[PDB]
Amino acid sequence: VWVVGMGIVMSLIVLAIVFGNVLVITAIAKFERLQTVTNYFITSLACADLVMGLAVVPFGAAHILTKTWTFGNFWCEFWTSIDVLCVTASIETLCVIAVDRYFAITSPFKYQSLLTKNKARVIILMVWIVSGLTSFLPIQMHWYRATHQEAINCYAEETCCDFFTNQAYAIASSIVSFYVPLVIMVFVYSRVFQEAKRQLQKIDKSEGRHKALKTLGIIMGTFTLCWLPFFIVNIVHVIQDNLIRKEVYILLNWIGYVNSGFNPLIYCRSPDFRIAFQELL
Ligand SMILES: CN[C@@H]1CCc2c(ccc(O)c2O)[C@H]1O
Repeated sequence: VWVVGMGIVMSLIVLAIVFGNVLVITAIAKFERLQTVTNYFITSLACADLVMGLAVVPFGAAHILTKTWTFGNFWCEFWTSIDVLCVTASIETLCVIAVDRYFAITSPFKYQSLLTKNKARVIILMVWIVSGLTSFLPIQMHWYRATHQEAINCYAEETCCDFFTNQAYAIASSIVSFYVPLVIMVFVYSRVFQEAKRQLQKIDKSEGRHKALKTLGIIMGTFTLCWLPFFIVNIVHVIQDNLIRKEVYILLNWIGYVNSGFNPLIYCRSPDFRIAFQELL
């Protein structure tokens, strides 16, 4: 009396994510005015979110709704690697989108030298290859297996499929994928806010007859609320045993996946993007 209802909501999530991603990608592709050296990162983020929505959510929904995996043992390592790759790529793309804006605000005269047409391609290939180095390599070669008697059968059994990681690969992946982008964002956005406050003070002193707080607050809060608890609990259950159950872990993992849907709404707000979206329909 409850399986039917949840499926509708999860399918709506899938539809919203895919619709937003496709709309952003086609808006960037069709119109020449939107092409900019700082818009390639948006394209990469949209592609990563679309890959997440197309190859991550449906399999998880099928696994959750149905009793058993009902697929081969080979596909589980592919699915987990795809999830890890997509999450890491999204996080690092967000970090780059923060870094280039910090460079633009801090030093405007030399902003042209730092970012060029070829630089975006190089940085995107580098960031994606770093994301893929930690996804396929340590999973496809079975470097993350655990020594516990529990889940040894799960590795052996083709029907069972759930995440069980060693002590290293959990903390190492968390450090690589979450904490460094968070620190970089915090520092650069604090500096940007300081510069904006100084400029506002100067103009208010010049003209003898806020607003950035809302933007910075939403930008930081969406990401933090979406991705903070999952990595904390990921660290803790490996640090100590019997700390959590599995249902809470799965629920936090699923609620972390909704971030990719909100990013197109959060990021594209310029009048040019609105005019383009109007021109689509
Ligand atoms: C079960 N899904 C995976 C499992 C572990 C993991 C995820 C995301 C980023 C990481 O760095 C991870 O180690 C999750 O999306």
